[PDB]
Amino acid sequence: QDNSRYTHFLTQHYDAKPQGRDDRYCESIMRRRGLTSPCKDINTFIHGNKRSIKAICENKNGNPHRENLRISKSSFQVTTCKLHGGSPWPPCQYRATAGFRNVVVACENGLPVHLDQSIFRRP
Repeated sequence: QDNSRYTHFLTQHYDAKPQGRDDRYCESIMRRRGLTSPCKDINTFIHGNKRSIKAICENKNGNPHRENLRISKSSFQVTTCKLHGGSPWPPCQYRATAGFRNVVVACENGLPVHLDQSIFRRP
């Protein structure tokens, strides 16, 4: 809330660079950040520059996309960890599907406060 809304989104999403781009990394980070209780079905850990993340809401390094969504021009490394556990409750087996592509971070107030997992629905 109020500047920390963005980096609540970046607690969950922004993990500046992983251990590796694999399922042991994504089970580890989902455990430690704790979207593991209950298991989040799909969540992308974004990796890159934090300066780049904020600058997606700038018009220089991110285009406006309809109604306040901001599609990036500086594609980020994005490990889209999808749950292939089966259990909704912990433990959660996360299979990492690593890709590198542009995020649609939804921006309020000059801060990307959110990010659609609409792109990252089926990685």
